[PDB]
Amino acid sequence: PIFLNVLEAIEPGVVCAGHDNNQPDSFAALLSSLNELGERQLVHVVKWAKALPGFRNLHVDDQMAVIQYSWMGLMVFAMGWRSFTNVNSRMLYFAPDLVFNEYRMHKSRMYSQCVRMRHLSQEFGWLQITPQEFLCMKALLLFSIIPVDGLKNQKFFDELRMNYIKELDRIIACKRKNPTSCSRRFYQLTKLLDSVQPIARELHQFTFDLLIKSHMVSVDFPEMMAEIISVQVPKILSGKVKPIYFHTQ
Ligand SMILES: Cc1ccc(OCCn2c(SCCC(=O)O)nc3ccccc32)cc1
Ligand SMILES: C[C@]12CC[C@H]3[C@@H](CCC4=CC(=O)CC[C@@]43C)[C@@H]1CC[C@@H]2O
Repeated sequence: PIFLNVLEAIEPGVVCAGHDNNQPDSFAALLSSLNELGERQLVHVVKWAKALPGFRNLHVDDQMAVIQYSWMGLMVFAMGWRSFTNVNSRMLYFAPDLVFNEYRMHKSRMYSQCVRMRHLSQEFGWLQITPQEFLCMKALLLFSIIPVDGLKNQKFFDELRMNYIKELDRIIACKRKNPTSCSRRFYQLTKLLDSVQPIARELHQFTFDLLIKSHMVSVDFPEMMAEIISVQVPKILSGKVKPIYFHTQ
């Protein structure tokens, strides 16, 4: 279990949003805080990603690019896990200082997106996902969205991604005998992983739209979130970068 040792070792800790819970739950303040949270989580994603097995093998610009495309899905997925483990998915556990109850979901003007995240969160319970399955799935999300005309070194990305797939299939297989079980489970998890993309994409639209009208609406975007949402997000919205699904939509 060397591969799991590593995933378990490099797993980031609690990251706080910095939200002043004394302030009244407004849109402006809810969204600026989610944005600061994003920026803070980004630092930890960079650090986690570079320590993943095989990751520095990728061309250096490709390293930056896969992080910059996939962050939304990584963070959304980890947030659902957190939500599942700390609050049985009843609310959205963005951070220990930024838990969204129903009121906050309405106030953030994202209610239907949060509903979709809460569903994603509950799949962890419905499927009885293990911490091992979770870590390997999250690692595979790093490798699940790319430009349609390839990366700088695509051949290396393809072998790497294949190895992560092999690893998740292992994590399922150290466990079971009579083999419809292992087939159903791999099916279940590839389906779950696919389900992160449409949600990620809603949040891409929303944050983009938000950044456009941000000065009109008193929502702050920190430097890195501003740059990524203006330079890389639109490549996704314009279909120059697309998720890699397991099953056709
Ligand atoms: C099917 C297969 C292929 C190679 C292999 O070797 C182990 C190396 N390895 C890598 S390097 C990925 C390719 C690249 O950087 O261009 N990443 C791994 C992740 C998990 C386990 C081994 C990994 C093993 C099997
Ligand atoms: C992108 C965004 C800020 C960062 C948020 C994102 C919602 C999903 C999310 C979950 C996290 O746990 C980290 C912060 C992020 C990544 C937010 C939706 C709109 C807002 O602008």
